[PDB]
Amino acid sequence: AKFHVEGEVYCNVCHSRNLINELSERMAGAQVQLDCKDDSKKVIYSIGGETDQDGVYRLPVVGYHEDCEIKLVKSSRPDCSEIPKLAKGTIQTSKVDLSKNTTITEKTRHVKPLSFRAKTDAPGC
Ligand SMILES: [Zn+2]
Repeated sequence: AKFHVEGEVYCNVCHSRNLINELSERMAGAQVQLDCKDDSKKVIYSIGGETDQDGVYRLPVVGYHEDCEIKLVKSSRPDCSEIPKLAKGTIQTSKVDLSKNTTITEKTRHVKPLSFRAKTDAPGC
């Protein structure tokens, strides 16, 4: 089986907040990584890629997998490189479904967007 995992990366220009909104800017050149544990409780399948002009990455995956998620690794904007931890204390990752065990036929799986965060608050934040 082949898949592509597709998602977006932005710069959140509101350092005071942790979200993607109308002030958010699509980021080219960001680096992301797919990691799947495949129920072995350690990462055993991993794939990296970069976002394009629209801030979209598209990772080609071979095989079905479980316990998969996408994390930000590197920013291409030194002014926008925080990875905001959630109030829970954990880093946010985008989950993806690459399970054989469903009736989903699409070969592209889309994921929720991620953002790096600026150090300042833009006007209107
Ligand atoms: Zn599992």
